[PDB]
Amino acid sequence: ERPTFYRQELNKTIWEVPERYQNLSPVSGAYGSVCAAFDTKTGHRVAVKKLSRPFQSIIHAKRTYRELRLLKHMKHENVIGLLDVFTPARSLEEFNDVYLVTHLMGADLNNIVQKLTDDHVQFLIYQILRGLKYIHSADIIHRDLKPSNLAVNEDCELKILDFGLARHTDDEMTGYVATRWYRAPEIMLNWMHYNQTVDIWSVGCIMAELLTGRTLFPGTDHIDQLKLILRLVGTPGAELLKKISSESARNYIQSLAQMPKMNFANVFIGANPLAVDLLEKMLVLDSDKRITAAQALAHAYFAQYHDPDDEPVADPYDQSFESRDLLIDEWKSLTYDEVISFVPPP
Ligand SMILES: NC(=S)c1cccs1
Ligand SMILES: [Cl-]
Ligand SMILES: [Cl-]
Ligand SMILES: [Cl-]
Ligand SMILES: [Cl-]
Ligand SMILES: [Cl-]
Ligand SMILES: [Cl-]
Ligand SMILES: [Mg+2]
Repeated sequence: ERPTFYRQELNKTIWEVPERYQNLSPVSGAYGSVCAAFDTKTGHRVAVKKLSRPFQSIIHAKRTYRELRLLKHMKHENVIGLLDVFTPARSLEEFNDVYLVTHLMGADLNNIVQKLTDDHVQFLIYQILRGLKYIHSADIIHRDLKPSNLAVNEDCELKILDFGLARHTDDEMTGYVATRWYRAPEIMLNWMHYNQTVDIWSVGCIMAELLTGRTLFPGTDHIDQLKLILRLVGTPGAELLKKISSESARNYIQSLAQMPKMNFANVFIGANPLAVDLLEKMLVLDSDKRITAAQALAHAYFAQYHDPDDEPVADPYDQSFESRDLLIDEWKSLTYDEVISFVPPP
């Protein structure tokens, strides 16, 4: 049966939500227009997001469908999942607003990055790689792993956030900005068609920062950041240069004086030698040669947490819709079907 809804004025608009959600209070806009609430059916504090103008254009309608498909698929301890999705509409004809419910995040990794022991670094990076093995097993690329997208609780337990939101703009990536400091060079500079290996570069940047307390590559712009990267890992050899499909980018790279890879034990002074070894296998310029998430879970650095019988993979994820061309009302009807078919977790 359909639940009873009630109305309240929040975040410049009228929110209409099922009675089970009580004590709504606005909560930053990085993940949308969000309120905290108490869910009386489950006893959890939750985040309720009301989508802004979900079906105003073809691009917005497809983005709404993409976010709902991604959140409905993710079922893993180290990844954000969907607790509920609802609309006050009683038919497709009156369908206009979409609301998403997730666990309420308290702190992200920025706040922690506290005096972190090496045991803390082992456990946090282990959980990121466990979640990433699951994400990559469904042929999803995260593209934006960074400390503000990692939720952490009091017991050091971690979840990965940021799925199905708007692609980052050119201006968001300009200058001295954390949204670019964790990006792999081949996607920062559009060297080539990228793949899931970009996410392992991001994990290496995060792990270095937990070990030192400092941003690894805090570039003041794209070019300054590339110079910091190449000083640490060395300039590319002929094998990688061949793979840079952009003739323009390949030509700029060759204008730079050649530099050897640095000694990571002298960069990360005093760190666990096993941590140094793992960083050298993540922060490889040629993405073909980076360690994978599944391979990294078996690295000796994680020996006290690794359990190959408790590192699950995902059900298959059909993303054929991504190459499909549809009208606004066809994306809207697809979204409506996914709202009404949702089944809550056990
Ligand atoms: N798309 C993401 S990650 C979220 C929606 C509502 C809360 S988080
Ligand atoms: Cl209810
Ligand atoms: Cl969750
Ligand atoms: Cl509606
Ligand atoms: Cl960040
Ligand atoms: Cl798949
Ligand atoms: Cl699917
Ligand atoms: Mg993002």
